[PDB]
Amino acid sequence: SEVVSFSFTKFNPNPKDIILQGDALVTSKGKLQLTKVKDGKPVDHSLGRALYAAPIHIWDDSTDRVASFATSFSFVVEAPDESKTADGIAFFLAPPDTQPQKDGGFLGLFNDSNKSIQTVAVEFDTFSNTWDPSARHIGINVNSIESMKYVKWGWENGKVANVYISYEASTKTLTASLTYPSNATSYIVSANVDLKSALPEWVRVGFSATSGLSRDHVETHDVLDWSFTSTLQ
Amino acid sequence: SEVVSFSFTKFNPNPKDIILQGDALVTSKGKLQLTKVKDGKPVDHSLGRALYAAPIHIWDDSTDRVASFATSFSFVVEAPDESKTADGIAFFLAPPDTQPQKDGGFLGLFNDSNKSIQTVAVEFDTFSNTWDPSARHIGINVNSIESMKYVKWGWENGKVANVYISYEASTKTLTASLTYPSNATSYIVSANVDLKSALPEWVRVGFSATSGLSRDHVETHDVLDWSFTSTLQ
Amino acid sequence: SEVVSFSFTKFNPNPKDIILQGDALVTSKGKLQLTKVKDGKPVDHSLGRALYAAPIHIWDDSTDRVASFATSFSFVVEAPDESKTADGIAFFLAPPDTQPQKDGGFLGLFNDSNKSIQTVAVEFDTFSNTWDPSARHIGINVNSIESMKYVKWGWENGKVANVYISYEASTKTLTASLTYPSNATSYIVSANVDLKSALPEWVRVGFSATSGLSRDHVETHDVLDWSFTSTLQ
Amino acid sequence: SEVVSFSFTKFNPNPKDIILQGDALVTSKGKLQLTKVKDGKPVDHSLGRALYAAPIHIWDDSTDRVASFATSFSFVVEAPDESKTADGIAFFLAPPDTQPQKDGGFLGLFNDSNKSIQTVAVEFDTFSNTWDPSARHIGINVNSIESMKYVKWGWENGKVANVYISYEASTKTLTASLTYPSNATSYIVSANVDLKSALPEWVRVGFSATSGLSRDHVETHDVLDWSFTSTLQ
Ligand SMILES: CC(=O)N[C@@H]1[C@@H](O)[C@@H](O)[C@@H](CO)O[C@@H]1O
Ligand SMILES: CC(=O)N[C@@H]1[C@@H](O)[C@@H](O)[C@@H](CO)O[C@@H]1O
Ligand SMILES: CC(=O)N[C@@H]1[C@@H](O)[C@@H](O)[C@@H](CO)O[C@@H]1O
Ligand SMILES: CC(=O)N[C@@H]1[C@@H](O)[C@@H](O)[C@@H](CO)O[C@@H]1O
Ligand SMILES: [Ca+2]
Ligand SMILES: [Ca+2]
Ligand SMILES: [Ca+2]
Ligand SMILES: [Ca+2]
Ligand SMILES: [Mn+2]
Ligand SMILES: [Mn+2]
Ligand SMILES: [Mn+2]
Ligand SMILES: [Mn+2]
Repeated sequence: SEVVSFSFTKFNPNPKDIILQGDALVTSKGKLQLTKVKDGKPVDHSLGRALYAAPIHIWDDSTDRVASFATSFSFVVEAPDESKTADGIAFFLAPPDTQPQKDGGFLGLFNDSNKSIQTVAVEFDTFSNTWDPSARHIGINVNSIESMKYVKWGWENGKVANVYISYEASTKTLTASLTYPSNATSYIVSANVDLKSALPEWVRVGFSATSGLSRDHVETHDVLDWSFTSTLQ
Repeated sequence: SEVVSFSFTKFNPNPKDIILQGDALVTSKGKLQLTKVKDGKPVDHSLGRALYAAPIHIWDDSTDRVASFATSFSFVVEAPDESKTADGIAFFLAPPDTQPQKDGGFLGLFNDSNKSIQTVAVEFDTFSNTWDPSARHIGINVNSIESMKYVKWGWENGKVANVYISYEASTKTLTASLTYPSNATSYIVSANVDLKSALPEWVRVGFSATSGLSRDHVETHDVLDWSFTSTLQ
Repeated sequence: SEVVSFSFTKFNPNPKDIILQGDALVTSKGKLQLTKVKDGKPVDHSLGRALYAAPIHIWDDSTDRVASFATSFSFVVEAPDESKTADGIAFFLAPPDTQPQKDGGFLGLFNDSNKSIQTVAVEFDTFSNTWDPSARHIGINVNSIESMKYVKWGWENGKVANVYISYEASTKTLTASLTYPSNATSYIVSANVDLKSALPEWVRVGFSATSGLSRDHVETHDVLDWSFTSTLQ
Repeated sequence: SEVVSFSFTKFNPNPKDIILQGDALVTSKGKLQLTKVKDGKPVDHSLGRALYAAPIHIWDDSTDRVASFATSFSFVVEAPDESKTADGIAFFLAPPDTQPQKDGGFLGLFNDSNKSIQTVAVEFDTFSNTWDPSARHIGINVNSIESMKYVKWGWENGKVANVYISYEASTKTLTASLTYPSNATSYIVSANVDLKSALPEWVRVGFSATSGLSRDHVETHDVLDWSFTSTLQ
């Protein structure tokens, strides 16, 4: 068997075991700032991703086994105007050499063309695109910006959101939950996801986020902490 | 600091680090059978509880600190008739010397009289009593059979339910979630619970369950696995 | 499988998941004081033991498997006079209902009569009895006060000793090591121990210590911290 | 704080979270073969290293803190002739971009010139060079092929050696132990090592090994398993 685990109470300003992509950076105070902020205000047309350094062995073709994993992180999405927000933040798995994809509604995870890339993600969508449901939502996405399953999400502006995500290999069940401690409000969505068929044997895990493509659709996407463990046997 | 953790993939037929109360027993196959089964059929007027041997330090008066904990267990509730079920199963914390309370709708956790006992529990209620909401539910209960918060629960007869419960001391947030891998269906409920004011410094953690008080309101309450960790600092 | 683990950075003055036996108590500062101290000076004819509350499943007759475990603790032995010391302190496993045995050189673990009790222990002996080697030693003991294997031990008066003990089930190897960080000095002893044949399926783990039987052979036996994990599969 | 941990019961033939350097490879059976083997026989002039993918934060200049870590691995060194062996294998820490250094007696870790590189290592030396003690030894090395402290090591040809290494930041104590389960024989060495002064803030951890520079001084250097955890607070 192979177990791999890591836990940050906060992030290090120059983090060597976190690959920073796009505009992602860690603040002096140890927040993982996924999207751009200038003069303490979020900027549009921004995209940032962060991956853990060590690839995670999620399945093995030789032994035909699949990994079960669990991760918990807290994040904040703040927007100067509650009514106009975009685009969102997501936890995702992708091939180790994964690079930022389309910005805006694609969340830096997906793009177009039949050549849709291997990426499984739990997204926290704050903007209803043409492929979305009408209200803000938490979606389970499998190789597409369109969620296979989702649950309506009462986003709370600027409030800390605690997230727990677990994948049970034995039942191919991916579950994702969000709780705002502020008002003890929760949401959850689960889906049957075959990882072997959606992703390669090894993957990198992390976060991706994008601010909106207009000045009036901006917000922050900061990750405050992160714990993650995966076991393959 | 003090960390305490334990993990059973299944239970041992004669388990010395599990205190069995009432009719609770572990089957040869390693299932924690909370309620009575005779000829493979659940019997009425049954009550069983199971606690971990070692008390858990959840708060300390001297250092004024509170513990954060997390537990995951999978359970099955099977009833010969879908329409008539009772009463339920619950994960709970109570003083170390805790003993079974009222049966039936009280879930072996609570009883009557102003002398209501110290017990915090996440309950999986399958019968609507006079103090319940109308439909089956997952409730957060604080020193009362009446839930402070609850979420409607689409109970699936005989199907495995995976549960994750976490308490974040820093925000006094208790969250409880249920997912049926069978059909990737989920439910979640969270509540602000001050543990210091509801329970003593040390507690025992475990499960409690009761079958209905009539022959036509019977079901099983089996726990298949259990992991639990708590840290106090 | 079944995993069980606990970690104290220090002890709680009134510890509910530590069974205190004999004169053992935890000080206000959180030290596990195994032997008696009066006016800050160790007293003779003292014996104290401490066990973790939850029994540990070390082997299972049905599945014919044995547990692998590992524990680390730091301890101090202080004596007003370097030349005259007694008797020692030990980490040990014994049946769950284990009670203090003979004092003095028997370390509160063993006694006489063909009815020698089931107890495996790693002892830190500070007095050469008739059954001991001549110099102070770390011994692996299997159902006898006489060590099966030992290594000469350069005891450092009043200095912190860090101990790591591990049992590898697959090779029936018990290893015990001591390091004084003060002067980076180390000692180690290992032995082939069949746990199934020496102890029952379930056991309690902990510490035992005794001061000498004369006024001029006194010392303290304090445990400062303790971590312990055991897995059975 | 930041915790990082990983555990392999064995290695994966194409391991993406293990950087393989020099001649190092993983066999079909999952052994980490550090040095070359041709027709099942070890070859001379060989050097192989393996590092974990994710850098480890061992100290932080801003917060002036140091990490405590612990690792356990089992390894085998087999030589066709007991009397003539070389050179050895070592666990080591070095800057993340670390590359193989001199072969032979330098163990792929060190080389010459005042420009001696930052590398701390626990070495299992099977050949007495001009800078070594006379007999085979386990050495603690700090930025030099010459060990600061060592203990004579009774190497057992072809037998499994279990190793436990721990660094206690609070006392700057590095301890390294070896036990042969075959005959319950142990060795240990500890040293006061200031990591902040010997290595940069971030490092990569892993193994390095070299076979001798002559045909009659050859042996294997295989790692069978590996667990490692480090916490910085
Ligand atoms: C395709 C795409 O990303 N569309 C974006 C949408 O996601 C949102 O950010 C909007 C804000 O004005 O700008 C565009 O419409
Ligand atoms: C107070 C109480 O437990 N009432 C019980 C209720 O919980 C349910 O089990 C019912 C089934 O016929 O029997 C009684 O009404
Ligand atoms: C049998 C026995 O415990 N003998 C004790 C010995 O252990 C030591 O404590 C000594 C000190 O004067 O007192 C007695 O001889
Ligand atoms: C400097 C150096 O590595 N010297 C090596 C020594 O380590 C050993 O391998 C020997 C075997 O014949 O070959 C050389 O002397
Ligand atoms: Ca969207
Ligand atoms: Ca009810
Ligand atoms: Ca003695
Ligand atoms: Ca050498
Ligand atoms: Mn979406
Ligand atoms: Mn209820
Ligand atoms: Mn002895
Ligand atoms: Mn050397």
